[PDB]
Amino acid sequence: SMSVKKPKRDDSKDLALCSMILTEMETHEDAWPFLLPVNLKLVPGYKKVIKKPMDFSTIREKLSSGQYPNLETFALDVRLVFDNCETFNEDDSDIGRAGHNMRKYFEKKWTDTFK
Ligand SMILES: Nc1nc2ccc(Cl)cc2s1
Ligand SMILES: Nc1nc2ccc(Cl)cc2s1
Repeated sequence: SMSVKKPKRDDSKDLALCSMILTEMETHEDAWPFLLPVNLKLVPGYKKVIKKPMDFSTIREKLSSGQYPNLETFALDVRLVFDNCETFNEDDSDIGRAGHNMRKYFEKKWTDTFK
């Protein structure tokens, strides 16, 4: 509360560390369904069903332009990619499987780096 703070966690490296994690996502061989925005004109239903589209290149652009206030807002966008994927894709598809794999991959890098 006012004049009462927890000890200050060092957050000066967070921007750089998030960039590294994102680089490792981008270079994963199962990254291909998530590298660019889903084409809202060539995929029937996507625009209407998925209210908040997100993809790695958009995350990269937001990261590089100071649009994430903190660590956590970055992780929310990453998770949004895989939540969107689960909403639109059957678990038993290549894209469905890519999503589960990538989420797992992310959550480990996340835990190892910050938790
Ligand atoms: N991340 C992605 N989600 C979808 C959903 C449908 C189709 Cl056709 C492609 C893709 S790529
Ligand atoms: N950004 C991407 N959009 C699509 C849409 C359809 C298929 Cl099959 C793959 C991809 S990757």
